[PDB]
Order: sequence, then structure tokens, then C-alpha cells
Amino acid sequence: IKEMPQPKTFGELKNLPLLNTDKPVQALMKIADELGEIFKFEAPGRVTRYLSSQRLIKEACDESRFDKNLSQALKFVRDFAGDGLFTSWTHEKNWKKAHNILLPSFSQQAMKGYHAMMVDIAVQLVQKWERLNADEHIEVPEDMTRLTLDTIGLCGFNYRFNSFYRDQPHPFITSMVRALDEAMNKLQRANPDDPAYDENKRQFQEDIKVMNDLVDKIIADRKASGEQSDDLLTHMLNGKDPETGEPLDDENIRYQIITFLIAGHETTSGLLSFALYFLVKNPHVLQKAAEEAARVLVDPVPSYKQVKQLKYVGMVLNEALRLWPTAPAFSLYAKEDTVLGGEYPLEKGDELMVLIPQLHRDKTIWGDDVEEFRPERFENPSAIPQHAFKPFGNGQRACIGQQFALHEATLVLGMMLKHFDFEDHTNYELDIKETLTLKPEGFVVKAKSKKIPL
Ligand code: HEM
Ligand SMILES: O=C(COc1ccc(OC(F)(F)F)cc1)N[C@@H](Cc1ccccc1)C(=O)O
Repeated sequence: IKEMPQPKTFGELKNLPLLNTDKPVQALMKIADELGEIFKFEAPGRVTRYLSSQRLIKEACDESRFDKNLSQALKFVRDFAGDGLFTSWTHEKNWKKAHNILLPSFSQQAMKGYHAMMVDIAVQLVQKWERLNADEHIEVPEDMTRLTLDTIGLCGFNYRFNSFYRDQPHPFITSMVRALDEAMNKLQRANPDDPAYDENKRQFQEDIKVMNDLVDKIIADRKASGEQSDDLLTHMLNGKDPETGEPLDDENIRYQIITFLIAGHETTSGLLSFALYFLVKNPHVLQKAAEEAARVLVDPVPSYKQVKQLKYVGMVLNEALRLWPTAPAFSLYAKEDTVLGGEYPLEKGDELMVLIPQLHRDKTIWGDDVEEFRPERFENPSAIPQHAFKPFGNGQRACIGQQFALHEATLVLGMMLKHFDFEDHTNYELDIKETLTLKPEGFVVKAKSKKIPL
């Protein structure tokens, strides 16, 4: 039995002021580098333990011992994402019900059906970059967010956000981004009930009402039209849970749609941005990925089967998820008293935080070249120890969107590498902005067309 370390305290506020920063995940990463594989973190009325080693995380990923917990971030997101899949407890009736209904909508098979819609948006991104003048550059996370938001709108509910037609966001997205900003900002507040936060609280309540009103109208409009478009909203209106025999109610469908819009906006766009960042910093890797793109994508429009053959591009995306898992943490609670790694006794209900970027830097797993970008690490999943690589979370509470995200990211990165050469014209210095998720901020490149027709 070992006594785990704890970072510096601030009297009655304990560790809470360590989160008073615009980059709290990167701050926690630095604490993990100093303190090691486990540390205690305390706030008024809160204790958790930050895990960084595959040795301890492999135990945390035992579903017989640990279930998904809502971190404070997810509790604050629940104020608008409700009992949607991402912000529900495993024991809430709507979790397993929505999980059973939606799993077929998110399978590798279902991706054949979403592929044409994904290609519609990917082609819009390629045509935008083709049409840039020689003196112009690309705002990478901006354009990746335009793509991923538009893809989930079209596959979610046959709705065009038309992000490539715009500078200014859709009213739903103004409210969604501001609600995510209030949720993630409220985490750090030493004195949340201070009157200085009354405008923040008023504006939050207004943003929740906006998201609810606009999504409720999308659902109402679809039931009214009777249209049977092959999208998630149709699957949720028609689907029955095989267990209960019940469909989702309109309020839960709204929470699922809000949840999918958060994911499309925040996560896949981060992955594509980090992937292109690592490729321009690693020209030998960029060349090898570009060679695969050219050899496989032999038609003007990629097919589903061709995306499945971009294996090296898939490895590039996994190695980007290794160094910068854009959804960087998940939380677990002990189902019963249990001992972690033979050294740390936990009681029933005790909380754990998995710090995914630190897990992914465990040198006992990846070796001394752990900071290097090497997609070849992923050639043989059987050579990777259990629970070493967790960018989609764990077990039954893992990302339902994983096949969707990787299909879209593989398609688009393959088209980008086929159609353009890239230049890191500014020698960009990685600056990671934290919203719900991690993204390169200010990452810009130049793209020179290979002049290959669509
Ligand atoms: C690279 C892209 C993505 C990454 C890295 C990612 C990552 C994650 C992670 C780590 C979790 C587990 C969270 C936890 O345990 O608290 C999760 C859950 C989830 N993700 Fe994603 N995600 C991605 C894309 C998407 C997309 C595109 C969708 C839907 C359009 C989506 C929907 C969800 C849902 C609904 C859950 C909750 C699943 C459940 O518990 O039933 N994600 N995601
Ligand atoms: O450690 C984190 C990291 O923040 C994120 C958690 C989940 C998250 O979701 C996702 F990974 F899905 F993006 C994003 C960021 N959050 C903790 C921070 C905290 C706050 C107060 C007391 C103690 C600890 C949490 O939200 O509980």
C-alpha cells in the first residue's frame, strides 16, 4: 500500500486553482510528468485520482470493477446534452435503450450508406482549396471544423449548415460553442455563486433554450413531412429497442442530435488538424501517405471500398490520436471496494480520471522514441499491450461514433493527400487550444494543387 502524491495546494481551495488556466489538460499533463502514474487531485467537496500509466489504466478499463463516471465537465455539458448517450449514466434506462437503437446506425456496414454524403462535403473542401489564389493560405482547424460539422448535419438529419458558404456560424452553433465555453469555464470557478457570473448564467439558460427550440423544430418538421431520408433522425424516429420494444421519445432524440453536433464540431476536426500538423512536420511520413493516396484513389470520387484500403492513412490517424487524443480524458468510478495495481486501495464510488495523452506517452509501452510521429507503430495491433491506446474511451461506454469519425477522417485526409502538396510556410509552433477538446490554434498551411480533376 503506497501513499499517492498530490500537486501544490491553495489552502481551502486545495488543488482547484491549478485549473485556473486556458489549458487545464496540458497543465494536468505537466503535473503527471512531475508526479508519475497516479496523483490525488482535490477541490472543495471533490476528490479524484489522475492515472497516466498503462499498468494502472489496464485495471481501470476492467468493466467488472469500474463504470463510466460523469466528470464535472460532462455534468455541466449534461445541462444541454441531457440523457444523450455521452452524458447519461450506464444505469439510466435511456442509456442502454438509445445504445441498442443507435448501434446499427454507427456500424462499419452503416458507413456504406453515409459515404456519398461524406464525399459531398469532402469535395466541397477540396474545391475550396483548389479555388484559393497563389497568395492565400488555409486556416486548418477552421476548415476541418466546417467539414466535420457539415458532415454530421447531413448524415445526422439531412440538414446543410453550408459552412463553406460562411464566415459567421449558424445560430445553433453560436449557442452550442458558447454553452460548451460556459460548461468548460465553470469547472475552474473557485466562487461559482458570485453575482459576477449572473450574465454567464443568464446567457447559458438562453443558449440551452436556443439549442432546444431549433432541434425540437427539426424533429417536428421531419415527423410532419413524413420524409424517410436515410439519416440518424429517421433511424431514431423508426427504431425500436429490441430489449424494451420501445422507441426513443422526442426529448431524448433532441439530446442525441445535440450530442452528435457537439462531437462532429469538436472531435473529428481536431483529429484531422493534428494529423495534417504531424504530416507537415514529418515530410517522409507525408510522402508515404501521399503515395498510398495516389495508388488507391484512382477515381475522381473515392468509393467506400477504396477508403477501406487507405491502411497507412489509417495508421497516420491512429498515431495522431496517440500523441494528441482530441477527447483527452474520461472518468471512472469504483463499482465496489477494490485495489488498484496492488498498491492503491479504493472504496466503492471512488473516482478515477484517465489522462489519455499521458497514457499514450508511457515509455514502457512505446519505447524511448515516444515523442516521435511514427505511424508504423500501428502495423500489428497484436503487438500492442492491452489498453495501451484509448482515444475512443473504453468498453460499452466507448465512442459510438468511432467508425463514423475514422471513415470521414480517412476519406478526407486521403483526398487532401491525393489533390495537394502542403507547405508549413510559417514554421508553425504548436499552440493547443482547449474547448471540450484539443485543437491546434492558428495552424495555417499553403496547398499547391497537383491539378488532378474531381
Ligand atoms: C476522432 C473523433 C472522436 C473521438 C476521439 C471521440 C472520443 C470519444 C471518447 C473518448 C468517448 C468516451 C467518453 C467518456 O468515457 O466519457 C466518446 C464517447 C462518445 N462519442 Fe465520441 N469521439 C469521436 C467522434 C464522435 C462522433 C463523430 C460521434 C457522433 C457523431 C461521437 C459520439 C460519441 C457518443 C454518443 C459517445 C457516448 C457513447 C456512449 O457512452 O454510449 N463521437 N467519444
Ligand atoms: O480532468 C479533466 C479534463 O477535462 C475534460 C474532461 C472530459 C472531456 O471530455 C472529452 F474528453 F470527451 F472531451 C474533456 C475535458 N476534468 C475534470 C477537472 C476537475 C474539475 C474539478 C475538480 C477536479 C477535477 C472534471 O471535469 O471533473
